[PDB]
Amino acid sequence: SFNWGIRQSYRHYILKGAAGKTGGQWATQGIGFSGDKTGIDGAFNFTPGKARIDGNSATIPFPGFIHFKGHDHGSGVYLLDMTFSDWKVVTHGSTADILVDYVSYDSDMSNTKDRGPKITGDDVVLATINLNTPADPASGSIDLSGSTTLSPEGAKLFIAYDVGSPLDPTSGTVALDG
Ligand code: HEM
Repeated sequence: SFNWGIRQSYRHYILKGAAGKTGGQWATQGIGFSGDKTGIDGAFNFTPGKARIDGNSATIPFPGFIHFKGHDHGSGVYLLDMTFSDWKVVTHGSTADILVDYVSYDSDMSNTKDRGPKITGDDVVLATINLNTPADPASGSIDLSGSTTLSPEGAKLFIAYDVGSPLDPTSGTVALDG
């Protein structure tokens, strides 16, 4: 199991912040959750698929999606509507990239009637793990614990955060068999 809470302050925003006061929620398929929902130890739980090895680089898939919603301001439409699927982690020695397919919508955070334009991204790097131990695919297992920073492409997706902002730390050792 690979564990990551994306960002604690983002999960607090969806459930208790300005998104949470206007219909904020999340839903998952294939992915669990453990810990405090708006807390530091809270993390989504990703189950690995069959890994793919290219030398010293493992690409580990994790099936399922995470769907965040919020900001119903009475128009019948969720103005925040953010789906994260096709989770994969590609290791690059001492770092690992977290890859997603997203569907989201842009916003100026002012218009409470009109949903902004759809944005998608396929095989987009969302974050990079500075790994505690370097990833070796020849050992049969990869420890994914480490600290994370937000990518330039996820920073377009999350809007409010800077490029290279810290995200939630990761944990868990997964096997590569399936
Ligand atoms: C009309 C719609 C929206 C309004 C009025 C709005 C307003 C706000 C407000 C008041 C905050 C401050 C909350 C806080 O700091 O605790 C906030 C933060 C934030 N908003 Fe929005 N927002 C809207 C839509 C969106 C959308 C579509 C996104 C999608 C990317 C988004 C992403 C964020 C993020 C990431 C934060 C930072 C949360 C954190 O970690 O503390 N917002 N917004």
